[PDB]
Amino acid sequence: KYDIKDISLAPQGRQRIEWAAREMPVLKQIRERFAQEKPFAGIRLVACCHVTTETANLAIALHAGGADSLLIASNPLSTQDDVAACLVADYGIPVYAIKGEDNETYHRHVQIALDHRPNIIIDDGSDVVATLVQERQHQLSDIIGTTEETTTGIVRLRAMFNDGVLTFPAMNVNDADTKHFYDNRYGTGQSTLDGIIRATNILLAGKTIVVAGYGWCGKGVAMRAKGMGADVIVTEISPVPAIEAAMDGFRVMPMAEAAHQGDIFITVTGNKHVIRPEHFAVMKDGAIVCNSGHFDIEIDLKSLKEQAKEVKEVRNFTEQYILPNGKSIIVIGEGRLVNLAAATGHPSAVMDMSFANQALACEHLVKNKGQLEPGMHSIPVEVDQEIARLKLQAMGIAIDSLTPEQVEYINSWASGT
Amino acid sequence: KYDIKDISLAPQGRQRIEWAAREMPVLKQIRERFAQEKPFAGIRLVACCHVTTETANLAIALHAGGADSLLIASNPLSTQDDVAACLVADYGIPVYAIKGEDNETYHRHVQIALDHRPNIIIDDGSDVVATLVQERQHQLSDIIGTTEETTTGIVRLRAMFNDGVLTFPAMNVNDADTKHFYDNRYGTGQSTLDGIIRATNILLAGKTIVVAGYGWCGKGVAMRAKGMGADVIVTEISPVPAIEAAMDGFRVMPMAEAAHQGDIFITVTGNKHVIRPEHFAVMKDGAIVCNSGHFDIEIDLKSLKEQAKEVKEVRNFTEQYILPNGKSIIVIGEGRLVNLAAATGHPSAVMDMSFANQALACEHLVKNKGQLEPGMHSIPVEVDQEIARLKLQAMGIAIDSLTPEQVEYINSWASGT
Amino acid sequence: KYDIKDISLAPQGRQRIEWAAREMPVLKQIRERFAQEKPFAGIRLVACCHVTTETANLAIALHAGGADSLLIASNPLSTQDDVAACLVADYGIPVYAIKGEDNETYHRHVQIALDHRPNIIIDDGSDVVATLVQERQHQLSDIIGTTEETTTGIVRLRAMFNDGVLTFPAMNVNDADTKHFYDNRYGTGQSTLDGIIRATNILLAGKTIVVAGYGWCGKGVAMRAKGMGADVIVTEISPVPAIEAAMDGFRVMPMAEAAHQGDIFITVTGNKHVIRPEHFAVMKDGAIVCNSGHFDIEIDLKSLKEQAKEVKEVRNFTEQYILPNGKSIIVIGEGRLVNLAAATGHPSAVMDMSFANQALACEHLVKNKGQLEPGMHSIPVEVDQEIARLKLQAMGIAIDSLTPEQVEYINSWASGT
Amino acid sequence: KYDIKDISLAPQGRQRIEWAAREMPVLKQIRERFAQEKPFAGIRLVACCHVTTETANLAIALHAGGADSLLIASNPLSTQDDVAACLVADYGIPVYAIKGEDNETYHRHVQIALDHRPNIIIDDGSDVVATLVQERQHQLSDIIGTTEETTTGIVRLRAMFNDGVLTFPAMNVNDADTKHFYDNRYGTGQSTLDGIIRATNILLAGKTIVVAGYGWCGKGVAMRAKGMGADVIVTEISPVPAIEAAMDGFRVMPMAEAAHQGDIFITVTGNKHVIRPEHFAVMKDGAIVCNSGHFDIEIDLKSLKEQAKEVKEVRNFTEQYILPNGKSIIVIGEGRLVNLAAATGHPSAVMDMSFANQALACEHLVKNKGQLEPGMHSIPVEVDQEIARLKLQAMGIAIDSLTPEQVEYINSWASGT
Ligand SMILES: NC(=O)c1ccc[n+]([C@@H]2O[C@H](COP(=O)([O-])OP(=O)(O)OC[C@H]3O[C@@H](n4cnc5c(N)ncnc54)[C@H](O)[C@@H]3O)[C@@H](O)[C@H]2O)c1
Ligand SMILES: NC(=O)c1ccc[n+]([C@@H]2O[C@H](COP(=O)([O-])OP(=O)(O)OC[C@H]3O[C@@H](n4cnc5c(N)ncnc54)[C@H](O)[C@@H]3O)[C@@H](O)[C@H]2O)c1
Ligand SMILES: NC(=O)c1ccc[n+]([C@@H]2O[C@H](COP(=O)([O-])OP(=O)(O)OC[C@H]3O[C@@H](n4cnc5c(N)ncnc54)[C@H](O)[C@@H]3O)[C@@H](O)[C@H]2O)c1
Ligand SMILES: NC(=O)c1ccc[n+]([C@@H]2O[C@H](COP(=O)([O-])OP(=O)(O)OC[C@H]3O[C@@H](n4cnc5c(N)ncnc54)[C@H](O)[C@@H]3O)[C@@H](O)[C@H]2O)c1
Ligand SMILES: Nc1ncnc2c1ncn2[C@@H]1O[C@H](CO)[C@@H](O)[C@H]1O
Ligand SMILES: Nc1ncnc2c1ncn2[C@@H]1O[C@H](CO)[C@@H](O)[C@H]1O
Ligand SMILES: Nc1ncnc2c1ncn2[C@@H]1O[C@H](CO)[C@@H](O)[C@H]1O
Ligand SMILES: Nc1ncnc2c1ncn2[C@@H]1O[C@H](CO)[C@@H](O)[C@H]1O
Ligand SMILES: [Cl-]
Ligand SMILES: [Cl-]
Ligand SMILES: [Cl-]
Ligand SMILES: [Cl-]
Ligand SMILES: [Rb+]
Ligand SMILES: [Rb+]
Ligand SMILES: [Rb+]
Ligand SMILES: [Rb+]
Ligand SMILES: [Rb+]
Ligand SMILES: [Rb+]
Repeated sequence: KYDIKDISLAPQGRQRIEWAAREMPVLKQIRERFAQEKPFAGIRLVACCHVTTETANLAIALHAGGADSLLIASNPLSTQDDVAACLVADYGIPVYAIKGEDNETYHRHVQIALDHRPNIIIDDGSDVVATLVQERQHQLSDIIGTTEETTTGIVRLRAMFNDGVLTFPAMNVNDADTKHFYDNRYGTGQSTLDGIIRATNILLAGKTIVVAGYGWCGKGVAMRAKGMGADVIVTEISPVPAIEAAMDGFRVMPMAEAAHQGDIFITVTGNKHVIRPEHFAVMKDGAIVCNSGHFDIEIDLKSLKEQAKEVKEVRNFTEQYILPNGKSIIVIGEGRLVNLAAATGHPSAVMDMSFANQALACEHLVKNKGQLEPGMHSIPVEVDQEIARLKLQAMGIAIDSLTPEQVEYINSWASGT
Repeated sequence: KYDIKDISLAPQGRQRIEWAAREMPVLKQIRERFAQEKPFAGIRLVACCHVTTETANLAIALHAGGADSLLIASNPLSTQDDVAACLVADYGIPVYAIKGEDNETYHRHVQIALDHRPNIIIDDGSDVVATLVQERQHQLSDIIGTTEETTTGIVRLRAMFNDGVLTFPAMNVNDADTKHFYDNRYGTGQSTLDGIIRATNILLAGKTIVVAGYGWCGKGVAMRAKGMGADVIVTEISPVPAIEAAMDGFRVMPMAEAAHQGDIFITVTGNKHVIRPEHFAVMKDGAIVCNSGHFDIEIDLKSLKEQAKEVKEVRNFTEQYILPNGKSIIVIGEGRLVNLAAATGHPSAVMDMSFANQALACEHLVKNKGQLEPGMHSIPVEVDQEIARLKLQAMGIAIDSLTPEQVEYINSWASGT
Repeated sequence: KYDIKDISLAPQGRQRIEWAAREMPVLKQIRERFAQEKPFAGIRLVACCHVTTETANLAIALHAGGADSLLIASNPLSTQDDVAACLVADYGIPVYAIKGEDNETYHRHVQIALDHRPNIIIDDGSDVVATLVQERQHQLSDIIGTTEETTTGIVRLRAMFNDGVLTFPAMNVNDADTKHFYDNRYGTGQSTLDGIIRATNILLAGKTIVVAGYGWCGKGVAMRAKGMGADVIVTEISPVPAIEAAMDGFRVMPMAEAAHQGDIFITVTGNKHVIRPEHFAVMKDGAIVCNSGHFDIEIDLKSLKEQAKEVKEVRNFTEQYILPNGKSIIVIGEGRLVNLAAATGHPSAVMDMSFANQALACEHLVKNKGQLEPGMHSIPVEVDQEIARLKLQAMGIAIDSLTPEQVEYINSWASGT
Repeated sequence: KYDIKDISLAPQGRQRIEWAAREMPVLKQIRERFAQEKPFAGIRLVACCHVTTETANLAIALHAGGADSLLIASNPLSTQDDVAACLVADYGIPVYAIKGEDNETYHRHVQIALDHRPNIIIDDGSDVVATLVQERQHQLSDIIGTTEETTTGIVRLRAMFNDGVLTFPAMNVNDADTKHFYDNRYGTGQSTLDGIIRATNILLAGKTIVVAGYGWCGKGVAMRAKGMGADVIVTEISPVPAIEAAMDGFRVMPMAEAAHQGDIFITVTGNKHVIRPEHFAVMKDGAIVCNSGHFDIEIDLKSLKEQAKEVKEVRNFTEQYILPNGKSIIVIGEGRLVNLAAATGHPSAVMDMSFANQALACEHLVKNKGQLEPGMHSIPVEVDQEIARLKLQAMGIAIDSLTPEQVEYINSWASGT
């Protein structure tokens, strides 16, 4: 069966899935090869992803490859109910995902997914893989391998490995070049600001925007905030990215110093409680806080709730916390991934590459069944490079190639002066 | 002895060396530790570097550490004669380097350097190390290790390794994070445009500027060309950087298509004959070509000379090649590293980090004498990270550090939802 | 009476009106004074504006001042039905505005508005003023004066004046410094991209975006498109803005050349048939065209409809036209101003200044009745400057002030050598 | 006679003058017409300009037109001695200009220039016109008219007019669209940074740069500082440019707040004592201060000299002031316009338009002698626009032209619904 909001939304989901496919040409080619080669024939698969038009196109590709797939939501607020309905009604793919579902429903959906007895698990944040290892030790004989879509998930997998419980292959999709160089940076840079603006309609120009973290996501958010006319502050914990942010023209300072100055705060660290009650207490009246890291725990909303004398919903996706002194803190999307909670996530152009990696990583797991060491594996270089070749070609961009003499010069070392 | 232009220039060199030191605080701390610990006592050292105020401060640091050093020019056009004179007259460091010296003088200087019988060779482009391996097999028992400053040199060292002749440790200074993330990118981005403008006084705004290569240097040049108002075209041979350039807002195309459009061409590829006679023949009348890769071979100037009916020097560092149809091609700095030939190279702020790596790499070689495998070694992570910590501190920038609970969250994998 | 979609939407409208007011502090101050001084007591007023949360705050300020106002939509597609419901239900202000109303309904609303016998007309695009002068010459004795919000309307007023029929005072709100320096530039720059992204979810980075016109709006749209990673082409008819665009780093060319290259076309010229059938014929398959000028006539959609062999809606606000050769053209918002048709228009921060100018322009007409010549009048400098001073204060920015010594220097001509 | 440093520099001057002419095609066209029509036959002319390769091309165009010209320096530090030598030796044009001349020599040169009894005075900063009106009332019958190149001079002319002593026509060259939209913005933006970098070699990326003034010059300097990776602070006295700076992404604050934060200070206000002792007192150790306004009086250097306990030159164009508390302030170019004092001023591409305006303004004064009122006159629109059309053509850029149908639409007011 399935567990969705409204199956009558399927026609609208189909229209939007097909619209998104227009900028997923790499995944389309993979789908067309999968439909002939059937790499997943006889394989059961669980996907824990954001239920978007882009994930739909991925599920359609795995289905064309023969996968017996079950899809559940990676986050209660990111689900697109029309997409869920189209996958069920048009493709017969079980989806357990309702926008705005409560925590008990999420956890029940994880339990249903694990009862599918998957041979492959595609995860986004590593919730299902962690539950599998914790609660389903008897099922590990089913697992051919897993994949992980996002940075937070890769961190949890390293913790599982160092703890000694990562006893199967896990594909590091997030760290492929054609994943986090584009998705994490250019995707999050546009879609994060998109979610902020759809929720608040705020003018970004002239605002001070504090970006916590200057990794791939932070670089993208800061770059686009700057492009929209914001004054950008960056916080960090490591010196190499801090120097980069300064040489990119941004102010770098500790969060305790930024807290007095920011009009908008955006967390993209992967870590817990980056924005804290001692920061809330000194923020400007009306400061906006939101999160684009995988988990809402980057903002200590539990503490905010007890500092505040009152909380009100003042717009879709927008809560106003009023403190005893009468100042307000605005929270978007209850601290959930603001690009997916208040908008539609990354454009399909970058998910084409992220989800091409997902599809080919699953294929890599199956074709190497019984042959991979336990632990984390990076995406093979030749796969990563081929995705980039196909994407560049699909964008209509042509580049150069070395001549035979240029190749010879590379291998000569006596040639200098 | 020494071989320099004019030792009466020493006072001016000293003034300029001390000016440059103001933004080399990391190297100063290393120098002050070196002067007490004397890591290089009894060690002979050859440096093949650009003879600039920044290299001078490096040589002063090695001298304080006890090194018996001899300095020669990495390039005939990059030498600063006042610096050469100050090093000889004020520090007693033999310098063999005359701005504008001919090719025979360069090669004689290399021979003199190798007769110093160095135990350590600091190289920039790998000319001296290649000559050592080619011509001085009997001297290899002297070598404790070598270092290489630039990307072109790292490529030659890989070729030496694959050929089986890299029989000693070579430190990869260029690829340290605190080297090519800053020097290669932000340094070249500013200093390349600096050299173009000092040579030509051209307005960059409104010009089409073709950047060949989108590695660390190409990213920097394109970013600053854009910042100065230029329309930027990027050429490449690999899809991952080509997609980056497009998502950074630049036009990507093959050089044969760019050749018709560019007002200024800048090569930063590391490869041979990237700009070719078939490109010259279709360039706009008055197009400017220059090179910021280590070797002038990136532009096929030999072919340009035979296509042209006439060449004239029309300004300092500036040659006009007139073709039979009357169109002109402008070449800056005879195709040598335009930032160092027509200006003063990178700012000392980034060379602080590059040359801190050089100093600590030499120390690493000495303290591990007889203990390192032959071949290339990367800069130890703890060294690289400490340089970044000290530089950030010296720039007056403070950042955050994780709390104990944040560290615990990193190592928990069961914590999701 | 009134003519709206659904009065039950009033609670949501009220909430959204209050949210927008958070960044309209200058208009709030004006409303509070109007509440005390009642400058519009006994005055009947018609407003033809986009029926948005920002217009609602203006209407509430006019209401506080005693104006007997009637509001109609400036564009069938920009109306926010929840705003219309709140103005009727909560303030008792007659609104004639239904999102998506047909042309006959819009025209009927204009007739009903003129039947209100306004003393003041606030117009956005000059439709109501033109209908008054063409059809209601017998009502001109009612008119104290009118105001005009946008550049297209000013051009119409100019033609009326040159035609001898602008026989009453008309305030040029659009050309106030605190209107078109911010609204037209920074507001359109952000909200045009907002509309495009809400409609299509497209990644802007790496796309070629053609901006027709490099006036206040074109400068903002090109600036923000570039900030979002686009490759930007600008078209023009006048050399001064064309040179500016080039020195701002954009590619300038005739539309016939741009037509082959653009992925997205945005018209902001104020002129008719800037994109024509001969341009559609050479566009890439799937090129997107939209308009941010006041009237959709900037794109020759009538010819596109005749050219095309079929048209279908492929997403909300998004139509696909298929040409007889099978290539497709995507049109957003039926060519109506894409920021208001597919999103929510400008942020309230800039509309604060635009509509402060509207409020004080209406006050100016009433306070100076019988002392203003017929024809166009600019916003008094003292008013324009006070709006800027108050907005800068409300943004929390402090600046310097001239000293007596500096004033003396300005008035001194003999000094300086 | 003449008064120059060294006539033997003429060959180098000639070469550099010819090089600069490559991007002065509009002035070349004007010179060629002047050579034919001789508009200045019998006219005596004085030019007080920066003695640069660009001014030389203007002087050559006036010479071609028959003008009996005499040229003196506009600033003791901007003079290019090789240019002065070429104008004397090759063209026989009297030049009174020595780079680094003292104040008494500058004043003597102004007296010699007025002794030429000019009919036309071209001024840059209005010193010669002010000296004429103060000291040479008996010569006013000589004057056909004057021109003024820069914003400071316009302000002086305004004060003269308000004082009743501007009794002849004076052409406002600075405020022509093709002058201050490009020269003041794009030229100053690039050449100010050029001067700073030539003097100091400092890395701009990661520095905090304070720009005083957000007019045409301030907009350009802030834009290019940001493009080079700086963190940019803007100071102002008027709210309209202050809001613009904020929405352009810069931090706006009073100079007293900026004084603690800046690494580099750049004054472009046109006003006196913008940086004062109370600012020097709180600057970072080693802060750099420079001026790109016409007169050095924007920085209170006289007070700094009194405050300081010592001063020394630490590099070409670079002085270190040491305060009694041991902190140091670095001054570039003795506070004289840093683009011309430490580099070569604007690129010839923008001076092409500025000096085309100068040439045609002088022609306008002669052709309209006896028909111009005393007081200031703007450049005729037709002249301003033709300069733009010719420059855009010479840049190789093509744009569109209105059709008959579009013209009809502009003049139609009844249409649009
Ligand atoms: N919302 C989206 O669509 C989306 C897309 C990709 C990734 N993500 C998430 O975004 C987060 C960041 O991912 P990434 O790829 O940028 O990771 P990354 O590893 O490249 O960068 C994270 C950066 O944050 C810094 N940081 C860590 N703790 C910090 C703290 N307390 N304060 C300040 N800086 C701190 C780190 O030093 C590092 O530079 C992850 O949770 C990832 O799963 C979200
Ligand atoms: N002048 C300076 O001060 C300075 C500073 C640092 C490095 N360098 C030199 O600059 C060069 C580039 O170094 P880097 O660190 O950027 O290297 P890199 O390895 O990071 O990047 C080089 C890039 O050029 C591309 N490329 C190679 N051949 C090409 C071709 N024929 N056409 C187009 N693109 C091509 C490669 O794909 C790669 O992306 C080297 O020669 C290096 O030694 C100079
Ligand atoms: N959607 C919005 O919210 C919004 C906001 C403000 C203004 N507007 C509208 O935007 C339009 C432009 O306003 P503006 O203030 O930028 O006007 P403007 O007068 O400042 O600029 C218009 C520019 O377009 C150029 N142009 C004219 N015809 C052209 C053509 N055929 N091709 C190319 N360039 C051409 C002109 O040379 C000029 O530079 C008007 O219709 C105005 O009412 C819309
Ligand atoms: N060096 C060059 O090559 C060059 C080129 C053009 C102009 N200039 C000079 O630059 C100066 C500025 O010219 P412009 O065209 O930009 O003038 P402008 O009138 O366009 O702008 C001056 C700006 O400075 C602001 N301002 C005035 N006093 C101030 C103060 N005390 N603090 C902060 N801001 C203040 C004004 O509000 C205004 O916005 C003039 O002296 C002009 O002659 C120099
Ligand atoms: N449109 C989208 N559809 C599906 N997943 C998305 C979308 N946007 C972002 N994501 C993914 O969500 C992850 C964060 O949980 C990111 O790693 C990213 O790949
Ligand atoms: N100012 C400078 N002094 C010394 N070396 C430099 C300077 N600028 C650039 N370089 C170095 O020259 C190398 C290229 O040969 C680069 O790797 C870079 O580190
Ligand atoms: N949010 C908005 N509310 C009302 N009017 C708007 C809004 N956004 C843009 N406009 C106005 O619409 C006009 C174009 O019809 C512009 O002049 C602008 O002032
Ligand atoms: N290269 C140059 N040659 C001559 N005048 C210049 C140059 N650069 C700037 N100026 C002028 O100097 C004036 C300031 O004194 C500016 O108005 C500008 O037009
Ligand atoms: Cl494939
Ligand atoms: Cl150390
Ligand atoms: Cl008021
Ligand atoms: Cl002419
Ligand atoms: Rb080689
Ligand atoms: Rb965790
Ligand atoms: Rb049709
Ligand atoms: Rb003065
Ligand atoms: Rb003193
Ligand atoms: Rb019209």
